[PDB]
Amino acid sequence: SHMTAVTLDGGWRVRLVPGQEQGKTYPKAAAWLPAQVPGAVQTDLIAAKIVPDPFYRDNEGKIQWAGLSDWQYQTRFTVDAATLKREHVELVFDGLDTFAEVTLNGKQLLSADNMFRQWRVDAKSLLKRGDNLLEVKLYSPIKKIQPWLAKQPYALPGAYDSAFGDEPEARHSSTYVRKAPYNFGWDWGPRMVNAGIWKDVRVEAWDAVRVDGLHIAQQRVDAHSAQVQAQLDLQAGRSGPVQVTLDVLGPDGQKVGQFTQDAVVDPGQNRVDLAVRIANPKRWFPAGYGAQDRYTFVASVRDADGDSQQIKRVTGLRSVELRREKDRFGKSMEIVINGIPIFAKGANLIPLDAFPARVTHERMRSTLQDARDANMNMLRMWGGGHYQDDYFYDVADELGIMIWQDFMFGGAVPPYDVEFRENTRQEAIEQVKRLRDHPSLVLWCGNNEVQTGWENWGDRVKFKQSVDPEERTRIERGMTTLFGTVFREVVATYDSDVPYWATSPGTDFDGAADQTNDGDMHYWKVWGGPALPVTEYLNVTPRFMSEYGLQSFPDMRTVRAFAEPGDMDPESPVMRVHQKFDKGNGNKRLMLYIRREFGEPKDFESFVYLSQLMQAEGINIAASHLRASRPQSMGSLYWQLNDVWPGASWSSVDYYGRWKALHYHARRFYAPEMIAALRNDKGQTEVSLVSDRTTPLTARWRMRVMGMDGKVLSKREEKASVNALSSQHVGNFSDKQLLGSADPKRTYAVFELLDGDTLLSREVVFFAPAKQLALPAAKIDSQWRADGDGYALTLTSDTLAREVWLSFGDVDATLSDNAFDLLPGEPLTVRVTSKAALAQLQSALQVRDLAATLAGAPPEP
Amino acid sequence: SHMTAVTLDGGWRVRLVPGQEQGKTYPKAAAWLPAQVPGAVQTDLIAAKIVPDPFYRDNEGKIQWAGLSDWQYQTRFTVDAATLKREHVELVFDGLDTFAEVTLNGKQLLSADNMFRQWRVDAKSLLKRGDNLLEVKLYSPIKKIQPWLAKQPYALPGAYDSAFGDEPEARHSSTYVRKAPYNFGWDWGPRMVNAGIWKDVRVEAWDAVRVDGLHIAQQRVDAHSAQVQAQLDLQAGRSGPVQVTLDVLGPDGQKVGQFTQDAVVDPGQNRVDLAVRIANPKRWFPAGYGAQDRYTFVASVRDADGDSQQIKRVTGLRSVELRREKDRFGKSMEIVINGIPIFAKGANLIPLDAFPARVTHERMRSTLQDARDANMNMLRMWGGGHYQDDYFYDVADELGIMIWQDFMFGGAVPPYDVEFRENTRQEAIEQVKRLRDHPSLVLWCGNNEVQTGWENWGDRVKFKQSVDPEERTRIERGMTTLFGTVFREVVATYDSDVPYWATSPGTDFDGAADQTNDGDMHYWKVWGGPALPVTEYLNVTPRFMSEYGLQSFPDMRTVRAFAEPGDMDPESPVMRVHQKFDKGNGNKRLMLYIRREFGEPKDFESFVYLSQLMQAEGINIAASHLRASRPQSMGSLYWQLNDVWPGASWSSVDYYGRWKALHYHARRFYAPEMIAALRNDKGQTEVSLVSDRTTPLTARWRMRVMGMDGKVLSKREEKASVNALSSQHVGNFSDKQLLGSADPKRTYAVFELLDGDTLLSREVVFFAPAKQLALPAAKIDSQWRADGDGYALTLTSDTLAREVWLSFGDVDATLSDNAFDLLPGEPLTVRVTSKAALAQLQSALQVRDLAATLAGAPPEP
Ligand SMILES: OC[C@H]1O[C@@H](O)[C@@H](O)[C@@H](O)[C@@H]1O
Ligand SMILES: OC[C@H]1O[C@@H](O)[C@@H](O)[C@@H](O)[C@@H]1O
Ligand SMILES: OC[C@H]1O[C@@H](O)[C@@H](O)[C@@H](O)[C@@H]1O
Repeated sequence: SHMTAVTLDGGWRVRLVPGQEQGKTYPKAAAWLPAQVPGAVQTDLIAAKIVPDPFYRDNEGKIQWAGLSDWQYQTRFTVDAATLKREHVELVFDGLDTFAEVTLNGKQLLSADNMFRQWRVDAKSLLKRGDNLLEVKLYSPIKKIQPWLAKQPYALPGAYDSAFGDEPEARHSSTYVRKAPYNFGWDWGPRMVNAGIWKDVRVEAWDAVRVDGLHIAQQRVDAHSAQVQAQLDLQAGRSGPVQVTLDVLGPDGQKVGQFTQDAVVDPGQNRVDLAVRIANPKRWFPAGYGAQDRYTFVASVRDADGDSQQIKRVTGLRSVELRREKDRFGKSMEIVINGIPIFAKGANLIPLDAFPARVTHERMRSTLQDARDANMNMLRMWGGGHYQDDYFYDVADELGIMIWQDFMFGGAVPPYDVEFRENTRQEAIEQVKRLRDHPSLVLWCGNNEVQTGWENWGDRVKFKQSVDPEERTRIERGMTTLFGTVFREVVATYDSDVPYWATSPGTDFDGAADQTNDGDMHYWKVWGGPALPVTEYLNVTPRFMSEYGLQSFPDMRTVRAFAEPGDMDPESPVMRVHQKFDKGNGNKRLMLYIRREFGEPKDFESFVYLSQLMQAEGINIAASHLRASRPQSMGSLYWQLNDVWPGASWSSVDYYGRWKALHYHARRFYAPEMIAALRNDKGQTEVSLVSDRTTPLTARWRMRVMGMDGKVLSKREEKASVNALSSQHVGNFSDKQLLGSADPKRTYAVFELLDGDTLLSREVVFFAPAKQLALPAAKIDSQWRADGDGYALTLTSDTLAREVWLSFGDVDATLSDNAFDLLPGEPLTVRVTSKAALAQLQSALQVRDLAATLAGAPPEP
Repeated sequence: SHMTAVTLDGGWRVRLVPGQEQGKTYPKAAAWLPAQVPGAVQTDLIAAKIVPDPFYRDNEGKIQWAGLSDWQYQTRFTVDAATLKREHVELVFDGLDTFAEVTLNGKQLLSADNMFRQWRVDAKSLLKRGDNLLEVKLYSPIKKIQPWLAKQPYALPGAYDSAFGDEPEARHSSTYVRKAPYNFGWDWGPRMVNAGIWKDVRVEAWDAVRVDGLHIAQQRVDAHSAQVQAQLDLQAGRSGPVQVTLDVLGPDGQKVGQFTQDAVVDPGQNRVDLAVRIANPKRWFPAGYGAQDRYTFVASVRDADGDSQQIKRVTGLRSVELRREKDRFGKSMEIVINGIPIFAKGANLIPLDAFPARVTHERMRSTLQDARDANMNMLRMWGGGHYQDDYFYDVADELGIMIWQDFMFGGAVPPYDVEFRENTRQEAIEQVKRLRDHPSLVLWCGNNEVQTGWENWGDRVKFKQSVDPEERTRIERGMTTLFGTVFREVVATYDSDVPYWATSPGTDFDGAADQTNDGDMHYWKVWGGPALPVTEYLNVTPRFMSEYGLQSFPDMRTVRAFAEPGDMDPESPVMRVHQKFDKGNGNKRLMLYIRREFGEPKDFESFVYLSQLMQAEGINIAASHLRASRPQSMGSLYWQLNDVWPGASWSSVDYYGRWKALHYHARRFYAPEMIAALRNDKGQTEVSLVSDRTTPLTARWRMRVMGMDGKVLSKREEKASVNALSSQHVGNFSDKQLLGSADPKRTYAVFELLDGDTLLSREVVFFAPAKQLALPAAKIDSQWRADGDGYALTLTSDTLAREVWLSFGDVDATLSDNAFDLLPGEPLTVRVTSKAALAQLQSALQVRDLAATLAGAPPEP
């Protein structure tokens, strides 16, 4: 009979395992309370109003006890006679976080110890007709591991200390458990050591054959043909004939062809492979390089009892090559898609929430749409988080956002015992199997920063030199095996047509990590470490930059969402709670960078804005430099894209999906055709024309040197033929070739790139820190007009207006552009999209600019 | 038209590359001399009488200059107009040893740097009609590498020093080149740093499609069914239709089924898979566990231009599992074939000649037949040699000799550069692809002794502690990547159904190497190191013993083959050359073990015989112990099986295929049903019954304690039901439960295992070293009788006669048994096979026994 699958998302309740100190302290949690599946006991507590929202003000501490406690889930469910007559009946847990003991009708069913693994167990023996009682006990990873850890000769160098002191310093349990690293707190997120059934639970029943998977293995793909192999993986309880039918539909939906294969399956696993050749394929390309065409593979399996079953895969035909060849700059690192070398433009992706089980499809999609809108073509799913929901990868496929997929290791030195290795191997197999058919997934990576940490971080270096050399060898061997062998083999076996990368940053264990002439780099000498000036970005040029960034505050709307009017000061206890860099004392670093460029902010609202400008302009410099240095560099992924929480971070989009100034800048410096004018610390401005086109660009570029009084000092226009997929230097100007005798504090330069009379890109360059400039007081005129859905807002400034920031108080609105420069007498129109009426928008409109913000600023302390 | 292939095995000639010092010194080599291909310039020189046979007496040194020289090969070959019309014309080199520069008609063709790789190159442009000149220059690996090595901060720990001083001590070039390690000399072989085109060269021409391989991929195999996939690999120059037919024949030649697959191929590589399911397969079993049944898969390809091509594979269906499970003794290591745990019985296989290109098919077959006849089921092809000829593996398949296949790394610490790694990777891919379809190949192993050397050998320990810790990490990472990742992936990708083993001995990088409770072991505390007594074998019991051994001299006939009557003294200049252990003082180690048991040999012939008895009895102890210890141990592979040259070694069969006493003993202690009676150094004799049967054994076993005067002291017989695949201890007897009051120097014990009225196995036990025994003067009678081809020779001794050795001077004859014990009045018949006449065999017959040999012995020094 038809394979049946019933989800158990009803009647769940949860309570503290009896006998714990937390039970006495929180008696409401000692009693049964409603529970959501999927969910977390933390959010169950919040929903039952037992604890306040941990995101709000300084409530974070008030929920910490939950992650130190043991929890007991319970649900009852009924199984009908047809289901119990079936030859196979199983319970499936897609996600247990993390140390779980499951009982069914009072006897043992399952032991689970990996947040990222699927657990299938034969339940038929233990099930009864009518009412069944399913219980799931979850144990605090901290409470379970710490007693063991305290007796060990050493604790492995881990991640972050507990700000609440419930784990010893430098003795982190997080290292020893397969659980999302960021749960234990990070320098942009709260400590939420979640416990929960955080994925679906199912009762599944089948008779002759269970279809366990379909994988469209791409053997070779080019313009002329695609040769693939549909691989059906079939679990059979008894030997017998099956017949497989395969329909292939193209991007439009028409049948591409039909294929059939008879086979005899035997008890256990069986693979039935069907070869498919697609002439002149409509291939899948990343964003900006074509369409995101996808084919649909539909397999039908009829078993020995005449029962038919369907399984579908929506996949994209594409070749992927990680090209590493020797050249002038050492050894390249290029993502090549369909024979096209793609300069990776994007950012690092972290979880969308501190509580991942409640993340909506809406937010998953808008996060990717954000990336697409800022002209990105790649996101790196950073290894300190969790593997995303299926739907996330679906939208990624659809939008053409390539995914650099870390396995979920975030920097901690892993233990080298076999059991941890084999536990992790099975995790890798299941995730690779689940995600491999997504065309957007173009690279697997073993971890984030483990090697570079081992080699470059003070604590790692001291540790590895403190232990006996033979113990050091055991530890290093464990890492090399896990990240060099185990993960590589899983990918080579199950997702063979995409490359693997031992560690980010690194050279795939060829040599040392974080090199400038081989592999990728995480550059944090700006912001972190010595905290060098942002112009130092111009002196660093790796073959691929996979991390770098600057911090900023979220939107004013987001600030008011977690803070009250009395809290509006970066040094307030509430703002410090929401600043997680450098043990809560992050503002000092943030203020270092703000003051450098803009001096001392007049008020809290100016502080937030200036913090965002600091971040935006700093990253603008680096990204433009990287792109302009092609083919020396071939990748820019800034830290970070998104937030898990309302608070200060390196994101360009905050927790509520609100664009910072950086994200608006990102669209520009990631634009397919871009002009880069970068003035370094020697007073030299290098101008480059960047084109990601696969065709030549017949361009013109202008250069105008302006007094801040409106007078033009010089005007220049030149022709340029930019090659496809390239960067061309068109000029290099000293300060004195530009200003001559003119005062650098009172002069600026405008750079424009054109195609015919269409302005493709523009950059405004200054010759002194903004705080020293004599910026003009701008009179900005604004006109409104309905335009389709929302409104067209036209801004016109009489003078130069730097970094114009539009906002509307608590009236929600999106803009097609923001944080832009207005040039004298040149009107700019931006699309306002809002549920609000025009009159409301007009009344609520606020127009901020750099000159007005700096005006009246107090001195630096 | 049909693919054509012309082998270039004719007109080859070779000479010193002009401009070398050797050209002046060896002018005969400066001028052209005939060259055989395949071959080596060394054997070319010998054939041209430029140097004498290096195997004979002490001539080894006279050919050393060849390995320090550069050589120029040349051959002419004709190409007709028809071959030049072809769409593709390529030259293929199956074996270049090693650093090769190839030119064709004076133009650059190929650079090669790996003895074990196949080189295919597009030659069509460079060819002309009529005579073509192919030139191959080969460069001495020593001459090429040493100048570079001399400038490096360190030399990697390698292999053996040069006895001729043409490489600095502990600075070996051999580590840095992919070349058979034993070529550079070993402790059982001469230094023959061969240069040569040592495998075939072909000109191949084809049009539409070239068949590049056929692989019968075994997906799952059991009693009920075998599911396989014939994988046809096709290189195409242009897109077009192909047609594939597959015929499958069962073990006698029956049609089991026929299959077809049409496809369109595209430029480059193409995969055509045909699924095949064989109901109730006749599976391949190793020797002693069933038949060696094989199926023949015959594939035919017809392309788009009407060209038909055929490829055949002879393969055996078998499941293979390396089972490692936790038990009382740690973690097991057992080879499981078709669900049957096989106790591995065998030895380590090394190259069959110092010049591998001249090895005959006959010698390949007799070596494996040697193994089969001595009741072995596995040979380990040791990593210091070379991957064998195809024919060797065919015979292995046929005879049921499992092959433990080392990759050809012999112990040296490899360099960690990418270039060496990728060169080695392609080597691994080609060798695995070449050998994977042989059912006898049941395990791949990364190397011999690299890890255990690094951890336990004094020089390695000092070296690794001598470099900066970061440099140590680089070297270790290179090893772990090469042996843990690269080889593993190659095996997992191309030969998925057989296990991989990082290093021998080791725990597959799970932990340290050479453990007693995990993985396999090379035990050399006996013979090597402290040179402990052979009874220490009874105190060492690893989960798998993959190396152990004792040295001995070859047959007297073989000795006379390399030495003259004046050379017959272990300390003579010739015999020292032929002793390669411990540089020049190997004789001291050998005499230590001989003197321990037998005192001082009276003459050279007694020395050879006693050296062989020492070896045979010593290995008997260990091998019997290991088998009797099941399931603690599950493997016995003694070092070594064979020789590369006439001389002293740890072999049981010498260079001319002549059995030592050890091989005759091997047949007995590897027998499927065996009785082990082992007396330890504490005066305790443990008796065990060993059965490799897959069915119960209803046995009786006897024990008799005898005076050397012939009187019986006691007689005992017991019933026993021995379980399948097991060992059963049936007794443990003190010296005093056996002898009571009797003098241990004048009494012995006989242990026998019977099934019904058939004697399966016997062991004779003594209670004191042989030199201290009062063995009786044996009068041994001999009777001859014709039977078909050879003769039946019946031996009858009036008293106990120990270790009787039959020989016939220089008259060649083989024996069905030798080196046996004769019991008083009990006749033994051995079959003599010889071309000789009866009268001459009778005249030439020499019969030696232990007592007569010890009689007249001089005192020890
Ligand atoms: O190592 C410093 C940076 O490294 C990244 O991988 C992230 O962990 C960031 O949150 C962090 O600021
Ligand atoms: O090949 C890598 C390098 O190391 C050794 O092999 C030497 O032969 C060098 O000539 C070579 O350049
Ligand atoms: O190292 C001692 C032994 O190790 C083995 O691997 C072989 O190389 C033997 O020739 C040698 O006697």
